[PDB]
Amino acid sequence: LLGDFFRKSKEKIGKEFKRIVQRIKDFLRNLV
Amino acid sequence: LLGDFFRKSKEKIGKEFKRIVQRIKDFLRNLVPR
Repeated sequence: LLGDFFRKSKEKIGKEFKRIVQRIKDFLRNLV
Repeated sequence: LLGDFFRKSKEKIGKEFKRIVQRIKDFLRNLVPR
């Protein structure tokens, strides 16, 4: 399972960078 | 809570980079013939 550890740590970091992008788009739409 | 959202998201990303460094140090020690 060492190769299974390196694959699942990367998927986790990519999923949090995507939650930051959607919050910025909601603030700027709420002002109109 | 907008300023509380940005502070807690940075803390979470730094904790995962530190788990990767400790797993690499444990592989290299276990090879010693002794």
